[PDB]
Amino acid sequence: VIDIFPTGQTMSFLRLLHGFLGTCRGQSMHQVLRDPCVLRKQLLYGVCKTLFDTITVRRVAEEWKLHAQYLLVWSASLRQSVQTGVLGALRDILYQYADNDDYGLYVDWCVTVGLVPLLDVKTKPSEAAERAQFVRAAVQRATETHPLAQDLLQANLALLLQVAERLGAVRVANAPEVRVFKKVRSERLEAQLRGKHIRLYVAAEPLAYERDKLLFTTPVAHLHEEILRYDGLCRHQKICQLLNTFPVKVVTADAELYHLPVLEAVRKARDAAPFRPLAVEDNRLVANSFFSQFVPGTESLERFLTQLWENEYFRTFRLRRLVTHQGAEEAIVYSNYTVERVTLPYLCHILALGTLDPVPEAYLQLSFGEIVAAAYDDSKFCRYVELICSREKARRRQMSR
Amino acid sequence: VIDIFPTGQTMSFLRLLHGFLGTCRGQSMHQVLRDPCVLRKQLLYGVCKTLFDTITVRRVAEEWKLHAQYLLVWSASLRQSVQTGVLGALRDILYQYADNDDYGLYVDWCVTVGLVPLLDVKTKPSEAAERAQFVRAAVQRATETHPLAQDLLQANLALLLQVAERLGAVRVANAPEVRVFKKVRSERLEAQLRGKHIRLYVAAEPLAYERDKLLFTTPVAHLHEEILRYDGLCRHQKICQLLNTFPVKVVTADAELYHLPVLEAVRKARDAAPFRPLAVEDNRLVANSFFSQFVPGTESLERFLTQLWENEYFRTFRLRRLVTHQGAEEAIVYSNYTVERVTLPYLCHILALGTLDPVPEAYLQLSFGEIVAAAYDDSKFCRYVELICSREKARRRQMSR
Amino acid sequence: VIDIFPTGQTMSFLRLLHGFLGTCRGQSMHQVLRDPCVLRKQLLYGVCKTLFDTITVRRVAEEWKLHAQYLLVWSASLRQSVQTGVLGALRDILYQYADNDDYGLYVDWCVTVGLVPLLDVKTKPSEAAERAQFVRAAVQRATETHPLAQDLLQANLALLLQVAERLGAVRVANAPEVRVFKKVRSERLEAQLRGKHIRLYVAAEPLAYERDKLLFTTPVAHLHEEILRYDGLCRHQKICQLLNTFPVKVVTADAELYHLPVLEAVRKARDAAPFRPLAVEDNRLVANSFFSQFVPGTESLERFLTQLWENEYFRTFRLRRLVTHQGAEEAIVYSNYTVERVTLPYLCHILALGTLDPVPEAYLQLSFGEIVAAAYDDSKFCRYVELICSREKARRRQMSR
Repeated sequence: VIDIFPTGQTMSFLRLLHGFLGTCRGQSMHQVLRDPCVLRKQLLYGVCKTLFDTITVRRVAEEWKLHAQYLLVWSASLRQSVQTGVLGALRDILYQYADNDDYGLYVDWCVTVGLVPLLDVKTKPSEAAERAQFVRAAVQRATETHPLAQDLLQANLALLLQVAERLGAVRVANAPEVRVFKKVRSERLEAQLRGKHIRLYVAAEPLAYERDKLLFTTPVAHLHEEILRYDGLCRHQKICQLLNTFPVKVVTADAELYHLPVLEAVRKARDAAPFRPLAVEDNRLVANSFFSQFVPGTESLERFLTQLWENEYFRTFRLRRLVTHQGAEEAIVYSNYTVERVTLPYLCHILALGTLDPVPEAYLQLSFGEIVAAAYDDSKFCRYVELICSREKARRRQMSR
Repeated sequence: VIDIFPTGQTMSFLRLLHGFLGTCRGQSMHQVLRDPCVLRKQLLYGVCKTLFDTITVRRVAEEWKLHAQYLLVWSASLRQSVQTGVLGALRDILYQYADNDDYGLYVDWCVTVGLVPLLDVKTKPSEAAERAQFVRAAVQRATETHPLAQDLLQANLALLLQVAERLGAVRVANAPEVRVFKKVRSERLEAQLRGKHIRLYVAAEPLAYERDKLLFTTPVAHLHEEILRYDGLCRHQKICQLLNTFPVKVVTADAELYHLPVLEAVRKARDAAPFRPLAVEDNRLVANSFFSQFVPGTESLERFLTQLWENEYFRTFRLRRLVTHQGAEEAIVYSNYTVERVTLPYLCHILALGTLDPVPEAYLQLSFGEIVAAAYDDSKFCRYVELICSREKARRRQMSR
Repeated sequence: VIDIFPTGQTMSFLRLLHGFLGTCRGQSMHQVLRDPCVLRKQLLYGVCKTLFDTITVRRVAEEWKLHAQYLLVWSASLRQSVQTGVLGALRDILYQYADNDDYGLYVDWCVTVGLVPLLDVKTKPSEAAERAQFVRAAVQRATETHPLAQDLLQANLALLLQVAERLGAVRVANAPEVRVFKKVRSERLEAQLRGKHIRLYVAAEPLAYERDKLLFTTPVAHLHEEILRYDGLCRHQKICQLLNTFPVKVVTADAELYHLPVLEAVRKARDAAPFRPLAVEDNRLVANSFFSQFVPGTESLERFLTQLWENEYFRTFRLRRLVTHQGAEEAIVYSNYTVERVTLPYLCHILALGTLDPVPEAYLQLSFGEIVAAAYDDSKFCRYVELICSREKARRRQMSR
């Protein structure tokens, strides 16, 4: 019966992720793993590895028989026509079907609260017949560049129609009236939406120890109070600089000033902040006075909050850095650990489970075009073109003896 | 029913991207991916790779038969005449047809809000017949430099007439009365213009959780409040330097001065800002005074906003830096990730879909002229000129035995 | 109906590009791409590449037949006599006909407003017949140095007369009464001059979103307000330094001084600024005073404005630097991207369209004399002198067998 999401803490706990109250140079550190189009490369790798693994020698050696140093240039002229060849059919199936947002809300939820919901849809034949037509008409970029790619997609059309039925059916809801429950009697984690039950899953499940009170193992609750402290100091600092701009104080008992010359500027400055004194009547009116010129030091703990965000996200998820000479930081890529830790559990319970593989760390950095070649070296076709180019060179080598 | 675009937040939230209120050394960091003529090189690559993949051996080996170390200099003398030879036809069809502005408004929207609208046109035969004449008259630069380029364009004229029908028909609107729409009943994101519905799409869709309230997952909303804070301190800076220029204050109860000598300057400076005192009448007139010369520290947070913009855009879109010795920064190129994350969603929903490929990172920095050579090495014609120059050297080698 | 150019913002917004109000060490950064004689080298390359591409083997092999280690020195002795040979005909046709100012006005407009106008002219036979005589009499520097260059110009005289019909016919108008036009009813971008319509084009088209209000995507409006702020602080600094020169202030109730000795100098300095006190009559004359020795720190933000200019132009147009040991900056050349971004749209809408090519990076820094050699390596004549000097050495090699 205990609420989790729409309470006095958890709404602000999501508002601190974007720029509402505080911002330092480490709020962008969340963005480097909030990015989509890493799931695109991972599912592309996990579909092409299966796509290059259900072929025998008999289908492809007949192409060498119909192909009649000569037996080594034949490899790349089949590799290049299958590099772009399957990729043209692999690009257009993704961008017409894969929503960019759906990975973003999950990683915006899982690092923040840990209780990410998800939605399902009922599949009428109109919703699936357009997809069945598009996967059939995806042969057209496998026509002119490669005579083999149509047969390869004809062989492996099962996974291609399999991926087209989950990936556009699940949605992490950006709905207004959504909340997750905490049940107290036979305790469970159920989710509600519009007054109806709905699937959720735990990955960062809270630490229920006190009655009517929760603890969160999320990365943001470690620095929630400090990133609130930064705003509680920033608005303090701007209210502290504000009330002592008038240079002479005494106790008794728009933006046009760039455009205009200074003789109007100094004239307007005296009347834009008039001389208002400060006084309180007394009976025995003897005063003794002091003065406090003051600011609070905002520079001294922003370089603490930046090395809180940056030295927190490099400890939760272990993001790899690419540093050059004189220590200059460059763009930040996934490691082999964080792809398995945040993209793969999104793959094993939100998307199609049980066929795909996590991409290595170096292959995530490469080009969108070169990843199919990088999986082609890791697949069987390199070890089939070497076997064919060795057996046929032996058969046409032994004719001299 | 919820307005998104023409509200009190979103208008200034676009105005901050240009120089209205704040500017640091990182407002140009948005410019290095705001720039057009990267879409030009990417669509050039994505049309020329397909341009060099629909050719058999028989069309080009007869050119060697009519060509009668002799078989290696023939490669470059066909490569150079097809380097410029297709490019002269490929250059003039873009610059007469491709609008430079159409990419810039999209990236001016997508990093800022995420809800970019786009327009269409109805194609009368006058709108397309000039294009059908120009794609035919684009053969004139394929005439004198290369006899094969006319045949190659005659083969691949289908893609060339395909690219000339979408790319000049779509427009991201800089219209005055336009807005994006948020529906509350059976929630959807539609778009309105001139009192008419119009296509839009999401790439950075807002995470709507609170009623009548939006949260924007754009890169600008992370630093919107800080770049407003910089103006809220800069006008404080100039209002606080201004009102204490007169050097002796006491309580009681144009630009011609460069040209003219100091004998007139110091005479004019006393009367350009006269001595105006400050006083309030009292009944028991005992005063105790203080003084604070003051400035706000406008230096110490500009090198925070610069390292906010530069360390935000290097985490959203992961831009590649080119650094030299003594760490000196040079020009900033696209990476292999940002081309796929910005240009390809622009390529797969605004322009011709599903045939082109993302250009690699090193091929985007390269020259406009040699990129056809760089895709020519990645095409089939290198592996056809090597096959021809090896089979014919074998046929005219075995005559000695 | 909305005026854009002669309004209260856009006039000073063009005055700020030269030195009227503000200047730092980065206003010269605009000059390094404002300069002409890059258009000269680019059109020289784009004309000589076409000049060395309309020749077959039969025309030039007869010169070897009339030429009777001997077959390698013949390459340079034809390369040198065509290096200076066509260039002497190529130098005299440019500098008599190519106006230097026509490029600089465009780049002075396009980085600033984006709406650059251009003019035309009706061509009487007197305007073109003198040019037809000069291109015919340009054979005189192709006479004594080379017997081939007259035949080459006789072949490619079509492009030589084609460059002379547009390049001296277009003008970017530095006319007094000119304005760009923004229509609100059936909106378009037209241009007016002298009460007549005139061609313009968009390259940096404005962001029309608010009624009767414009936004500019130009590089200058990002730093227009900052370079106005610098003047608003500089004249503040000189009005604040100069009104407190007299050293003893109290409240009550030409340049000849280098030449002349100091006993006249101290005598003149007292009467050049006489002792003028400051006083206001009071009724209850109790005064309490303070003193404000003050300057504003004009040093600390000039090194912010110059790294706004330099780190803005290195993100708009991505200029290459040439740095040496101990980080010393040298001269700044065009990038291999900025030639395509600024000179090439000037080439495709202001000058002769659709034949020329953008010059590479390192070929733009290189000398004016050897760029014809650098394109001669890139043309067919290197691959024809190698073919002739190998086929004829084979023909006079096989006489021994």
